[PDB]
Amino acid sequence: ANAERIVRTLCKVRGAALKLGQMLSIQDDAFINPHLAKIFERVRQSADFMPLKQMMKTLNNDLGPNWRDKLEYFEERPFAAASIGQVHLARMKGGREVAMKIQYPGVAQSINSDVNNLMAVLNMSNMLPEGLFPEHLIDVLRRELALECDYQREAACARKFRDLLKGHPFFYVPEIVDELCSPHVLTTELVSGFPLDQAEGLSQEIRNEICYNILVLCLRELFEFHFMQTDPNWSNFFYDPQQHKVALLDFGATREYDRSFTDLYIQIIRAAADRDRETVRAKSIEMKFLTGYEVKVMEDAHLDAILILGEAFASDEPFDFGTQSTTEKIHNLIPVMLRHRLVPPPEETYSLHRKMGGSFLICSKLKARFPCKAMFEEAYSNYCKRQ
Repeated sequence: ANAERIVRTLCKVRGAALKLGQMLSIQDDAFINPHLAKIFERVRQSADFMPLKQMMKTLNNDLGPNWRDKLEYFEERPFAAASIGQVHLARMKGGREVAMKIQYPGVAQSINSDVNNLMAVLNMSNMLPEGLFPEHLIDVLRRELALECDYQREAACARKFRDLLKGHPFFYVPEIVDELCSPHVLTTELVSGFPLDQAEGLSQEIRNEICYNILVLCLRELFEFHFMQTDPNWSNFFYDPQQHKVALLDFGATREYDRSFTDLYIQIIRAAADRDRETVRAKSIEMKFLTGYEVKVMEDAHLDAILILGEAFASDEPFDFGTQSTTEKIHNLIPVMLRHRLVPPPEETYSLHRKMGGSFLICSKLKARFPCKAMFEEAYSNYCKRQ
């Protein structure tokens, strides 16, 4: 199918498209259709082409006439995309550099029809990964897209993560600039660097270190903070090669999980690291990752992927995230819950199912290789003590 035609149609529903991209890990790795990955890159960069006066509508509606009055400089071309918004560089009256993430107008009101239209385009493209059927994507995307609209809550999540990561040697969260925040605008101090989804050209040793730190953060989110971002937006993680630090800009749809969920989940990962397939299966059915009735090949998609996670966490040798077989297994975990079930599971169960795999997949994209047993034993030990 013709790429720029698809790009043009996806741009009309860019919020829905990019959010779905985050949820499905649509990226240039060993598994995704390369034409599809390139199309999604084009949609991201096409924030450049989105109407001027749409931005100023949102700024008008949210902090009225006079906002410009706060600024020495407002860059009219965004420097990044963030699904239902785009991020602009500004300089406040005073010189302070900021990053203003501005929502497209009326996204909350066009969610159902936008998700509808997105699935039409993706269905006709014939580029969707195997096992993903549009009708099974609709509901989960509509719900997650509505959550992304809540920039007041995203600001609150950013504040909490900044507190959690205070003093961290690698990660940092820029300060929220309250005077430039509203329901539809989220402003932080500026960050600089490689977006991580563009970091493939860095040295092996630097990619290894970035990704080791990313997977550790994932484990801490799951088992220490109990506060986690489901589908992160790696294009809004910024590596500064000068400081050797990664800035975290996007906290959309961050979730708290109770002890009951996290208890059972860590038992599943422990079982996988102990190479206990039957216990992974049983506890997966308890969790409702599986209903227990899946056809054998789909059951196996789930079990083979979780056991690959366990393989990494059980090995004192470096794990090679970038192999095509590992990349494929982790992607093929995603369709397991995306089917019509007799009993719809809790929304948060869907999100938890995708979380660890998403982190493995940015490691795959960046062709990282590093040992994982120590991070898991640390995380597990730490969790068990508080038990």
